[PDB]
Amino acid sequence: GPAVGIDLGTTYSCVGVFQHGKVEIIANDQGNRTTPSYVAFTDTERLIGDAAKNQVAMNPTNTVFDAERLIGRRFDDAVVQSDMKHWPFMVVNDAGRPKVQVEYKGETKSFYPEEVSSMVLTKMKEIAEAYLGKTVTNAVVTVPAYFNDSQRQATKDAGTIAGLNVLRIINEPTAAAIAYGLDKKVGAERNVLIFDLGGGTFDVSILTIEDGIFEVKSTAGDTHLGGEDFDNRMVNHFIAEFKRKHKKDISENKRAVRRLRTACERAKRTLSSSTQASIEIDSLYEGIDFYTSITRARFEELNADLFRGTLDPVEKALRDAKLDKSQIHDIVLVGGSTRIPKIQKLLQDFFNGKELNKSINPDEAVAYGAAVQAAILS
Ligand SMILES: Nc1ncnc2c1ncn2[C@@H]1O[C@H](COP(=O)(O)OP(=O)(O)OP(=O)(O)O)[C@@H](O)[C@H]1O
Ligand SMILES: [Cl-]
Ligand SMILES: [Cl-]
Ligand SMILES: [K+]
Ligand SMILES: [K+]
Ligand SMILES: [K+]
Ligand SMILES: [Mg+2]
Repeated sequence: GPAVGIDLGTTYSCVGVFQHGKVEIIANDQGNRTTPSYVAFTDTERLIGDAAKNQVAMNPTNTVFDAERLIGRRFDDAVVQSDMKHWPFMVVNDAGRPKVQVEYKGETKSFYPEEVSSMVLTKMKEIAEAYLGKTVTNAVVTVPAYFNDSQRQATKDAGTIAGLNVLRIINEPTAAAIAYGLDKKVGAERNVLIFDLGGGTFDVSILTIEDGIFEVKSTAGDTHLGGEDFDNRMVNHFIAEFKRKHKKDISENKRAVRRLRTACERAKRTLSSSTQASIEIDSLYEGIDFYTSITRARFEELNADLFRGTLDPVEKALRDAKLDKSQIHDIVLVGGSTRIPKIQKLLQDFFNGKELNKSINPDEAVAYGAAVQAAILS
């Protein structure tokens, strides 16, 4: 093609291409190495990625996200029914299949999850093509290891709809392991633990690898734990702060909250590299600006319980895999949230000082491995 590797995440998607013995994680039009898995519909246009997320605060009802939580599932599924209660967009039942319903150009329209995901994939495909200056057709698309046949089929379909020839659908943890060359033959079997804390989900997977063959020994985690929850803790903290300083509660102003959240998410990223971050919002509420700051220590305390809780699934995964900590040959960090220093400390401490594989940007590791595999299969 060359063939590309695409990591379709619940919050962000990433595309990479292997060329000249090296993987290139491709930046988008805005120079971002990952793209929001968002799609929006307006009176005049369909927006995807950065353009869609950049307007979610003003168009919550027609801005779709979390299609990954619906893909391949039935409308009557317990989790689907539960998730619906939290989404600002409508999810309808079409013969037992869930579809997101939105307004586009003044008319009501509905899309299957795979159609929404195909839109995101199309964006990733175009991002790769702009970089390569060539048409991209072949691709390896990844999915959470626990995905069933239906979810895998629907994901492949999303690719096909986008004009991609899906060479293979592979597990995210396996892609991560491949990124670090853990698939190479070294004689005996090796146990690898993948600690994946993304934007909306937490996945711990223990893989056993031998002769280039992967076996998913166990999986654990929380489908509703991720970076967004950390942003939430910060949002609540600042709503309280604004209330103290201005005797005004911004909680019911959906837009103000979303704008504060965006500022929090950015502040959070800064706290992974610096011990303090500044938040400066204009016209947050009733023309009142919100200029303040937060320390790394403060950020850690606001999320202490959530951070510490990530170790429970690690213990469970080990137990289910019938392995002691000492039997894990490698620990691979995946997901943007694993860039948080406190998370790395907790995991490393749990593993008695064992070093973590974190040289590859965690939020790019899956796409990196998928790109390598795509090359191999091409
Ligand atoms: N430097 C950073 N420090 C802390 N968090 C970060 C950093 N960079 C990105 N993140 C967070 O990582 C999350 C995105 O991670 P990633 O791109 O792995 O998500 P994803 O694959 O869509 O998630 P999931 O697999 O849970 O669906 C967001 O919550 C983002 O705020
Ligand atoms: Cl773009
Ligand atoms: Cl600690
Ligand atoms: K992703
Ligand atoms: K994840
Ligand atoms: K997941
Ligand atoms: Mg992910």
